[PDB]
This record gives sequence, C-alpha cells and structure tokens, in this order.
Amino acid sequence: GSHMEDFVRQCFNPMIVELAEKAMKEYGEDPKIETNKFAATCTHLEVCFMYSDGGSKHRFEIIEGRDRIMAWTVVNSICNTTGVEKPKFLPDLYDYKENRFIEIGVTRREVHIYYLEKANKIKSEKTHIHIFSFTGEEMATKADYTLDEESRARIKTRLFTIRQEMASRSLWDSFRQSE
Ligand SMILES: COc1cc(CCNC(=O)c2[nH]c(-c3c(F)cccc3F)nc(=O)c2O)ccc1O
Ligand SMILES: [Mn+2]
Ligand SMILES: [Mn+2]
Repeated sequence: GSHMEDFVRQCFNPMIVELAEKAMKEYGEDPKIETNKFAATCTHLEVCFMYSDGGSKHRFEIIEGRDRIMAWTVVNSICNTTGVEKPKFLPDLYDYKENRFIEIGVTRREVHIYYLEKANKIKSEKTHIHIFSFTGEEMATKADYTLDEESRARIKTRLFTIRQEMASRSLWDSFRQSE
C-alpha cells in the first residue's frame, strides 16, 4: 500500500472507506493506486453524511453512497413523487423540506472556481449546489445554505482537520496539487 492509503484508513471510519472503494471500483479505479482520489471520495462521502445528519430526521434522501443503478432508481422515485425535473447528473441528496436536489462539492481551490465548474455542468437550475472548501469557505445557490450554521461549521471544522493531518504526513501538497 501507500502512505495516503494507510492515512485514509485511519482517518475515515471503516464504513466510509468501504463505500469509497465500491464507488471507485464501480468506475474502474483502484484505491490502492489512485490514493489521492481515494481520500477525496472518502472526504466527499463524509461531508455528504454529516450534511444529511444536519436537519430533521426525514429531511434528506441520501443519493451519494449507493451504486449508480440504485441511486438513479431513488432519484426516479423522487421525481415521480414530487414532480421535480429529473437531473442530468446524479446528485448527492434530495431535500424533502425544500423540494430540491442538492449537489455537494468539496474543493482544494477557491469555492468560487468549483461552483462555476458545477453550475456550468448542471444547467438544470433546479438542483441546489453547496460547495465546501478545505480552508473553511462555503458557497451555496441563492446564498441558501440549507442547514443551520452549526451543522455547516462542523463540516468546515472536520475539513480543516483532514487538511492538517494530511499536511502532518506531508501528503497535503500532493493532495492539493491533484484536483
Ligand atoms: C467520475 O467521477 C467519479 C465519481 C465517483 C463517485 C462519486 N460520484 C459523484 O457524483 C461525485 N464525484 C466527485 C469527485 C470528482 F468528480 C472527482 C474527484 C473526486 C470526487 F469526489 N465530487 C462530487 O461532488 C460528486 O457528487 C467515483 C469515481 C469517479 O471517478
Ligand atoms: Mn455525487
Ligand atoms: Mn458531490
């Protein structure tokens, strides 16, 4: 293995690691070699899960972390239930409270650059976008940040902790200059 891979395994809970492996293997990639993308997928997974963990019990439907086929099935059910237009690209969550799909982004650059890259791909303006950065910035469609400040602050804190641990192992630079 690699040092990034050992760190990923001691940084994220086993269940998130397993989901990141399945997600990568489903798209033909190997966590043992694509170790920077392994850490990113794990990170994006954890953020998605803390995000859904913010708010009420039945508020979100978690799309990320399922296999492509099942995720599109739930997405289909949500659209055929609420009437929301079917997104072109698989989103990360659905907000039953706001009746909109959510795309969660985690970036090592300026949240400004990432959101533009996502909003340009989505085009379907119905899908909400919420970007977090490893420096603690955030940016969301309509400045509607969906969750309370405390739930978002926990996500920002966790992201900076992952940044510090990677740097302590001299892995952060390679992780940053890889997105
Ligand atoms: C094609 O990309 C891949 C996607 C996956 C499963 C994750 N599914 C997503 O839809 C997704 N992916 C990413 C993302 C990325 F686009 C590049 C690098 C790291 C990432 F986390 N960010 C998101 O916010 C998001 O929702 C597995 C393997 C892939 O190669
Ligand atoms: Mn996704
Ligand atoms: Mn996402």
